Amino acid sequence: AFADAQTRKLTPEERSAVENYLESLTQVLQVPGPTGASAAPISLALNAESNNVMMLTHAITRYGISTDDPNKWRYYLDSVEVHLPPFWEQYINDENTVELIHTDSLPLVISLNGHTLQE
Repeated sequence: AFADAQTRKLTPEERSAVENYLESLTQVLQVPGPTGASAAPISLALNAESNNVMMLTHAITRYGISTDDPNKWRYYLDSVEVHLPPFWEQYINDENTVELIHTDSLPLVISLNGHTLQE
């Protein structure tokens, strides 16, 4: 999926807001919504790649777990797991322009077709 994905350097401003979003994200937790076992949050750790943004047109999958209501959930880019902010769930169509940086876990989608994490 990331064989031909574009690439670009992330600005300090975009890196600050994002890191601010991911960091504040873990802090914002509500409605447990237990479903048996294995249902913990999903926060990615910023790595050296956190600077190199990856751009690709791909359909984002939505795998909910934190709750059974349109909220903080796990997304998937192709056969990989990704972090798509809850505000793009509606901005995500069949094929979308997804710009994400690969963290220590999964790639954080900093931007989307006609939208951004810190607009």
